[PDB]
Amino acid sequence: LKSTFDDIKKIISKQLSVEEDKIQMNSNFTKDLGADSLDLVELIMALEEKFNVTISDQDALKINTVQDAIDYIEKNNKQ
Repeated sequence: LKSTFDDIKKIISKQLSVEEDKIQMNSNFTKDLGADSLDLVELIMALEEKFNVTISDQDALKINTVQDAIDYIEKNNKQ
């Protein structure tokens, strides 16, 4: 359990093995690294889909920032 980064590394690695060294920029996920809108939306969809939450259009607008990310996982998922 290493913050949202955990599930974030499993979704980005299972969706498109890339360098997370630019994912956790504490800025944006699809606005910082500039990976891809559809791509980022894919891995993200898997994160929540597995977390069994009620997110959809809030994830992409939350996980984008390390702050909102760990906040969307801590507020929802409680282990």
